[PDB]
Amino acid sequence: IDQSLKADPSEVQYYGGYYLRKNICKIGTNDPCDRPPYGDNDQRQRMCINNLEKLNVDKIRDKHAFLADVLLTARNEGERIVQNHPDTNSSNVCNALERSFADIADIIRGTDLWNLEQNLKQMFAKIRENKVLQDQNYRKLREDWWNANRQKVWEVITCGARSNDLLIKRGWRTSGKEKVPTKLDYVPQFLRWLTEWIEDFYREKQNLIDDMERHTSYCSTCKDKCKKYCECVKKWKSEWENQKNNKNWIWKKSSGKEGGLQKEYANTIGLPPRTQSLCLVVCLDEKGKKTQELKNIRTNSELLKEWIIAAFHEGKNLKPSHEKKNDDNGKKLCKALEYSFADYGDLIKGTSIWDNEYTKDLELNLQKIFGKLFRKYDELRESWWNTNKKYIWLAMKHGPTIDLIPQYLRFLQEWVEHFCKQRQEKVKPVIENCKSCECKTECKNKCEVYKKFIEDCKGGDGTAGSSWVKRWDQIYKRYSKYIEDAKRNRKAGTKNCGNAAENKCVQSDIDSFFKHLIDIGLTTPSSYLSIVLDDNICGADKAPWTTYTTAVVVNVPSPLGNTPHGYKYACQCKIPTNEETCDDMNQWSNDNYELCKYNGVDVKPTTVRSNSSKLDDKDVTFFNLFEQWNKEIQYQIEQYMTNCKEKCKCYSLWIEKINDQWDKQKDNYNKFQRKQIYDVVSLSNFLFFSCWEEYIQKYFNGDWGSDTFEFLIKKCGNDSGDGETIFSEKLNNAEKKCKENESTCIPPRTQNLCVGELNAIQKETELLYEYHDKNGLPKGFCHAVQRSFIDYKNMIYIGKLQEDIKKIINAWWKGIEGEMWDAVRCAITKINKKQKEWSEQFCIERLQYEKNIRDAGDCKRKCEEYKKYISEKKQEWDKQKTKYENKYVFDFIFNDNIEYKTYYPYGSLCHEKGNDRTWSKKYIKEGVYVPPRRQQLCLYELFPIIIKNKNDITNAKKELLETLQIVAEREAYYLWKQYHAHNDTTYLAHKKACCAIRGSFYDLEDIIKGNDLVHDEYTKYIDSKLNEIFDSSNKNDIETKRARTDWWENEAIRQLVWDAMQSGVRKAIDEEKEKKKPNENFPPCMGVQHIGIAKPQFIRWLEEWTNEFCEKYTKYFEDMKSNCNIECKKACANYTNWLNPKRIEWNGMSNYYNKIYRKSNKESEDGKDYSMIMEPTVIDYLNKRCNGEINGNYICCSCKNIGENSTSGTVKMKCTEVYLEHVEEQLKEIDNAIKD
Repeated sequence: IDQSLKADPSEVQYYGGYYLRKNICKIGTNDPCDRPPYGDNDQRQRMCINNLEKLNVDKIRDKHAFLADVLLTARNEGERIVQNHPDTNSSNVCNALERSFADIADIIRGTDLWNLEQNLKQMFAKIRENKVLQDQNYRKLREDWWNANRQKVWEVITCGARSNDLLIKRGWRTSGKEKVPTKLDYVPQFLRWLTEWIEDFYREKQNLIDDMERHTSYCSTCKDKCKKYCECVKKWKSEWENQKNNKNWIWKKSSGKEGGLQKEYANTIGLPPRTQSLCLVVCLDEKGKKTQELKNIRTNSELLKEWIIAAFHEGKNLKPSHEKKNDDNGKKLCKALEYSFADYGDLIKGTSIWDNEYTKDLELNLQKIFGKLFRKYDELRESWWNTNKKYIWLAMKHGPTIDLIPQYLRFLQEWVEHFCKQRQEKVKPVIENCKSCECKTECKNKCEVYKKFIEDCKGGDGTAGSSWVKRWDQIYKRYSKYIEDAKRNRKAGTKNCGNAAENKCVQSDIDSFFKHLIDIGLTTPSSYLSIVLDDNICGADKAPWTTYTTAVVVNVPSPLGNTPHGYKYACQCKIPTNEETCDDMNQWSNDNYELCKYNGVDVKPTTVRSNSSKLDDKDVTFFNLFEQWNKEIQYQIEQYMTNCKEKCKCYSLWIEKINDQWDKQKDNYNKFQRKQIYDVVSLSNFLFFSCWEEYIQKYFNGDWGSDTFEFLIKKCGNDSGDGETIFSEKLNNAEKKCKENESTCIPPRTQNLCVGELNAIQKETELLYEYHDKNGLPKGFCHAVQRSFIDYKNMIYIGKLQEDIKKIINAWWKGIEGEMWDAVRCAITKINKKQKEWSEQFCIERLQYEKNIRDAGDCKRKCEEYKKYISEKKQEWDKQKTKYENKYVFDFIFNDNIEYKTYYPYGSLCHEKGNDRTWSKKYIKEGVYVPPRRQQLCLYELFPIIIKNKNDITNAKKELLETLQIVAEREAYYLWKQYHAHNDTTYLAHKKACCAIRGSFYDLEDIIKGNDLVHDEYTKYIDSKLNEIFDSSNKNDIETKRARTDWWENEAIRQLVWDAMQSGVRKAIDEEKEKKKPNENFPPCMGVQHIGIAKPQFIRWLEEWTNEFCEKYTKYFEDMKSNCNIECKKACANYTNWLNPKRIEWNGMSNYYNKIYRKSNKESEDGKDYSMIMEPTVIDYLNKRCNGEINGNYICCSCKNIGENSTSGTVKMKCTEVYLEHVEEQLKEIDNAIKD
């Protein structure tokens, strides 16, 4: 069967993967194919076949690897024949490529006339081992296998060729004047060699007659030389032979005679009618006798004359008859002339994206003309335009301008200008005839006509068949593809001129231009249009292109909206109530349940109904919804307790919404308790547990004293069941928050104070100023008197005075404190007339110690004293950090690891990656959660390196790189030592290990690239110092971030760090002898050195979140299914207590995605580009990513259920009864067995 011969190298996971799918353009036998110009051996048989020459058939995975090897030996010859075939006529480069393809056919099928054949024979023999002898050395097997994979190898040999070709898929002209267009390989190879030879020798004869023109000596030496070889090649005959109409926007592909787009640009941008109606050289009918415009042209002057006269006729065709009285006519005619000039320029240059009946013909004609004119020199055509664009432009303006812009962008600008012309024409009635503040009868239809124009499925009178919205999607798709191609490329940086768009200084190609657009921050078409488009072209309404608008919700830019920006609430003149304004937040909504349903997830009918403890379908659904509601709202209140009048108004409406939602839920739970207990706990005992389990779900992870048990009493319950007042108190606090906002080890000095009696506290502030004095104040004077205030107010060997003052005797103390503040201010004035703290002291002392160390010659003395000082202060900090981190619930300087004391006595060091960490949003600089892998990155050894390089940059690019290598190696080693453990002796273990190591490497790269989203106290200081390392104190955007990116990308470092990662995992593999496991080789998922670009951190964290969520969901679901008495209560409680935080994280990251889904540097709140993200909803994004199997390089997540994350986050029946039994048990525990 044919399907038993067709192969796809994208199938083979790895070689000796998911990269040869749609990206075969750049692709067992480890030997590279190397062996070059065309026609050089005339003094064709020798070709790039070296890869197959050393074919090691032993290490081969079916025929797919063989096809990959053939694809490699075809690509490495196509890319080596495209750039080494001198003809200046792509119709012959095409021929060379097709003849190489035909020679690959012959090599594979064994028909090659001239060690290769043995390897191919054995390969086909082992393929036959895989339909056994149903398709001699397997001649017919070879023929059938070729005829099965004939198309793939052709589209791989034709890749990399210039987007403008003549007979190759990248520009197959029909020449009538998805398949292989040549079908040449079926010709016998002797005939193909004879044709190749005659083409070569006669193109060389043409080159000879050009260089040696017919019109002083040796006027026929080369002619007789060529004739001598023409007689000497007689063996081809008697020797070797015997041995054997107002146009509309097309938007569609070029279907033969009709106009439209060229392929790879079809349905990407529409052709303006002017673009299609452009007068051209061929369309230039001058006189009835066509001879003048026919025949051919001789010199550059004739070509320039044709282009000048065509431009003049275009300008004549581009001016209106009466110009409508020349009032409107003005800048519009000049703009149209500019676009025509640009189109002329890009079609002379040959980088046009539109096609036509005559465009393909004239482009080949221009290639031929430019070849025959500039014989003694692609770049010639662009230079000729850049030199001769002045004359044609001035001819155009008689019927230059900066037009070094990609034709895609100009087409986008013209299409959007037309769209805004129509928009303004149909928005103006709304602006004047209607009004925001005829009240309901005129504005209604004046906005409904606008809606009919906008949501028109036929795309009004601009786009030809799809809605403006759908066509804008095709715009964003193509623009983001351009941006991605510009990002991946490396040879596209600005040219040496010895940011304003420059001609040559700023690099000069499409890729160079898009790299410049990335540099200035325009990575999305909306921002680019907000730049190029002039102000007020879409209406008297200020609807920006960067601000977007909304059973399907479409999120599209403001101009492509159903209603004008601002009139969205005056379309029907609806009440401008603060309610709909506050939407610019919550997500919820008598023997009935007033169910507060999450928008989308409604009531879920339980199907598995068995013997129940009076728990009905509706009761279980309500309990599920209540648990979700009081896990989400109880968190939103604390997350929202932390133009402002509008914010407080919206916030008051928000707290009212939560108040009446809770009022609904109170009655709902009362009904639930009644219907449960009449024939169970209450809100007082549920919300209590719902808080307590937090401490059990965060630091205890599953179930089973002094500074935490009291914290739990003060957090919720107050030693009893008071769930009602736990939540009401925080409701009141949140309610008053914005109203109040709008209303707007002991230190030594504690030893001695102003208690001389045992100027009351006034002599202390004088002696303290005297001590600190040895803006009219020394450094940190206010802090000392502040702590003196704290000590004095806490007061009202030391115990005697507090006891005596207590025997003397708190609003009186408050009055004293106020009078004391007044007296201290008076004391400050009197002094002017005559004219934690331990951390601060330790930091200033350590800075002094660093100065002392750098001031050195007896360096061991000061370093030893520094080390013993740290050792002495360790006891003080041991009792210091806990009391301000355990009571409330830097690290390297007092890291207690032994290996720290071994390697690093200067206050690697990595260790096993504990799996106890969870997802938290801390140190981000909103709504993004840090994965534990990022939280556990090693940066310990980067800290002393940074400290040592104070006021030193010589070692900044030298020592820090070595530290980067060391830390990356240790990170990879420890990740592998913990992820291979996850599944001992399993393939998927090392796959997930590779995924995590790649993620860690990407996060390490982004610590040194742009702004690491996470500002962890290690990376915070690291970036705070290495933005000054690469700084000259000029700027903070181009001086620092661009230089840092150039350091990471172009320096003798990305590859070094990845090689450190590989070396770490190799060390892990070699140290797996105690695991008694095969340490033969390292998994080839780390084999790849170049691993691809890094997508933005939020997207990678989204992928990691999806992977972890789906793996833990499968684990917990299987646990709870296998167990469904203590065996199943644990599974159910674990599932719910893991699902609710994941639902909150899902909602937060979904909101963040919704506000960054297609934004950019100029649009998103952070200066990070998210243009490559292209899906409307996070579910839609993960549906096409987290579906297949993990490969370890590109895919980092696999999931069983993909399109119901929103429903899975809220929901299977008996789980409620076991959860209530668990609640009652944990209650009889925490309320009686721990009470005190």
